[PDB]
Amino acid sequence: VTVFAGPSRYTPYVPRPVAALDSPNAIVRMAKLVEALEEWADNYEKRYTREYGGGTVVPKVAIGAIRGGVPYKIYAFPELCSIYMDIRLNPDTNPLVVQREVEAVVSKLGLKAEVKPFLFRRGYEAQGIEPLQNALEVAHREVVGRPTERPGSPECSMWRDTNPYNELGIPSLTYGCGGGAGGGNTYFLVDDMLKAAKVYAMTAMDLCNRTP
Amino acid sequence: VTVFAGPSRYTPYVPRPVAALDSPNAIVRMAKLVEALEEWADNYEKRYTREYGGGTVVPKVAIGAIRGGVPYKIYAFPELCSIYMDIRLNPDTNPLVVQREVEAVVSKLGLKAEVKPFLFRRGYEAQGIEPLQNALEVAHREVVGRPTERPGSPECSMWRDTNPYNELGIPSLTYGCGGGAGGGNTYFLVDDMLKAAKVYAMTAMDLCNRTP
Amino acid sequence: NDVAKVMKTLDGMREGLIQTAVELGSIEAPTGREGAAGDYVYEWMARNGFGPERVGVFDDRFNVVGRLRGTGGGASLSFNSHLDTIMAREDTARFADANDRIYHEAWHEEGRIYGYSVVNCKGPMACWLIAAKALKEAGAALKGDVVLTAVCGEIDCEPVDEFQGHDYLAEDIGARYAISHGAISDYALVAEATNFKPAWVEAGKVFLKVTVFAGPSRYTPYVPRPVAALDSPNAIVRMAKLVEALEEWADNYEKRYTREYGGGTVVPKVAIGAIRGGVPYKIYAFPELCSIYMDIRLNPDTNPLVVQREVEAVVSKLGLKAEVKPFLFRRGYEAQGIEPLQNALEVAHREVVGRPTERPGSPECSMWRDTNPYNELGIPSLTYGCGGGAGGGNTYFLVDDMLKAAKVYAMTAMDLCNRTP
Ligand SMILES: N[C@@]1(O)CC=C([N+](=O)[O-])C=C1C(=O)O
Ligand SMILES: N[C@@]1(O)CC=C([N+](=O)[O-])C=C1C(=O)O
Ligand SMILES: [Zn+2]
Repeated sequence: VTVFAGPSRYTPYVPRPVAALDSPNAIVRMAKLVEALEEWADNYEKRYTREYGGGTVVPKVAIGAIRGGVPYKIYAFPELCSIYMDIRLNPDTNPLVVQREVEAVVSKLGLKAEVKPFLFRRGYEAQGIEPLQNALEVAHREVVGRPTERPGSPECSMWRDTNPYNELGIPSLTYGCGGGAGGGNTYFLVDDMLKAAKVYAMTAMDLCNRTP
Repeated sequence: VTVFAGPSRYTPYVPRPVAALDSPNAIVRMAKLVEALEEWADNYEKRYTREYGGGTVVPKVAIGAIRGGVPYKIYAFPELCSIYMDIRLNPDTNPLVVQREVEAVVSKLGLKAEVKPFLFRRGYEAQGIEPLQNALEVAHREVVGRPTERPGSPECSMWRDTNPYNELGIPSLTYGCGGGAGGGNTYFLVDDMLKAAKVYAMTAMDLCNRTP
Repeated sequence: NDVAKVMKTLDGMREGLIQTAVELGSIEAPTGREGAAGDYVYEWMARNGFGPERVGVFDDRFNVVGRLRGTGGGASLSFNSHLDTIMAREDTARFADANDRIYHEAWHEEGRIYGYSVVNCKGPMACWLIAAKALKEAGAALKGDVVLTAVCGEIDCEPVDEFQGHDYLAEDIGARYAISHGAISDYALVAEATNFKPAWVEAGKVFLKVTVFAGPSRYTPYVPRPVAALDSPNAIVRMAKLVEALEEWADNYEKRYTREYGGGTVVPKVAIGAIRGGVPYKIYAFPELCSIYMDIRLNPDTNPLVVQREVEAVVSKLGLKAEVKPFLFRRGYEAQGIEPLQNALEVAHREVVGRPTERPGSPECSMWRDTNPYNELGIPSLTYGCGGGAGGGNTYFLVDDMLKAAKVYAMTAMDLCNRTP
């Protein structure tokens, strides 16, 4: 998201006072836009929260980076300033809908900005997961000693390489020991690692002996 | 000026809603600080305006760059964000006074930040300029045909290489034909230029025949 | 109170003081190759948690600036010493006794630390590094910051003629560069070996290249003889007479421009530091020009041009034709508003050393110190430290003196940094 402003001036010529949204300094305008997008992000995850058999997706938003101007030439403020947004998508949301929503936030502030996608990947709920799900559930109940619970929302609201497998028709789920790094956890119990290894081994001995 | 926040989280784990000043995203906090600093900048140029024989200095402030996170890894928001401020000084203001004012702005918002100076140069009013000022004025009155006009504040409130001459005890003033590219001018009348070249030559024919 | 705790801490740091000074002092760091010395100081500041930054024009010749952050609302104080040392292992053009151990090594023996590189200036540097360490580790309460500034290129080397750039630069890339790029504070103490005598005036300088012209050159079998020296077609012979005239001028120059300030008495001196005429590998025809290079100190109130004109008048009186070309000019300053630092220092000193500070001799007020860049930039600055002067020149520090200096530095900071700016 790149906000435009200007014209740039050598600092000794900068016009003041000027209201934030009118500032010739794109950085100053972008500061107000950041606040609007934080508000949009607060509600976005609520609006696109969606329950699936495979987990409950809570798609979140964050502003991951910002840059405007360059630190080794700061005597004239910049006419443009960019932020870079990470917007998670539930599997049923078209990226263009989201782009439009962000463009709408921009126009409501009355700002001129380019809203440009530079990454889009789809999320998937596995189809036909039952044989693996079952092989896993049996091994898990046996090794860990209790039925599985549904995963926390963050853990099925992220990127994992189940997406590429499911995309390519290979039903895939994610499972392992320990809290999520993104959470984030710092260590594994060797005991848990052993359980996981046993669950994996048992799952294979079951599933790999069923007929394709 | 580097604002601290955190802890960083993978986007699917970001806590919301959180009040801007309390956001774990340093970029969001910085957006708030930019507002306050703009307000401070508006008053700073008022409070430190100062009249000198050689011009009236209106020292201005601008935010010339911002950066937080990096564009190519945006999946976890940054725990720090930095802006780079250009703060002009009248010749009689100690940079530490200014640093401490900026630090006060930060503190009043309840924010944790490092305010780090990375450049300091003094400005000067020429001392003992009279012989040059007069030799110039005489040549100018002849060539341009009227008394010199006092210069606009921006032209007295910027950086010029008169500063190092004056610093080193060589009385120095700035003078030439044209509108200030600061500013925003983009052309020179050849006639004006020829007038300037005449003023310069006359200024020298006078001054360089003064005995030291 | 806090003072007593810090004094105790410093008492227990003698071994760190010795080791730091000897390790630093052992690093070859002639002006031009101070990089390794800077690296050591950077890593020392980093280990001790002073958050150092390399602040430099070149990546292998830089200043190191660290910080002990105060709690807020107090005056900040810089401590400063330089990383470069005098003797390059190659300097046999200057000194007959090149590469004697004292010029290139540093070692502890019998409560002494020997080495010219210790006297100038790793010893005083170690003193305030230790002082800063003690302040931090004792948890001394300081409202203001202590700025820790180790600078490259303090020594009076300068580019000239074909000797340009990276290898020959010094003061332009040193202290003034460090301060201009962030190492600012309310006050600054420059740690140099002054035998516990404080100075807050120093000289400026103008370097002149004086080139006498003569000619026409002749192949030796054709040289005209006899000819009066001043009329000699050989510029070297004419220069010989000029050198004597300039020595006479120099003799009186220092008297005429002697000047007593509050911060000390400046006696500005003159020396002829180099000469060259012709080239040694082609001597069959004498040269039509010959150049000397003059070091002329300036009291703070002398314009370089006045001096240039005076030297031009010496030339003219001899009836010679010469070019008198300045290739260096720096101003000297008397500190202004030095009192809070002067007083905190005086109090610390009287306590630690036991008697009032004695007034510095003229030479230590009539040279280049990095107090000039500080004062130039509005940071009132004086010079103070243990040991007989390097230009004296002393060859070792008493470890006891070094410790006193460290204590004086620590107390000075605990006083000044708790005053309101
Ligand atoms: N003093 C400067 O050269 C520096 C910077 C700009 N500028 O922002 O384009 C203009 C100047 C000017 O007035 O010439
Ligand atoms: N999907 C990841 O591997 C990538 C990114 C992070 N992270 O930013 O902490 C966590 C993941 C995880 O633990 O599943
Ligand atoms: Zn020294």
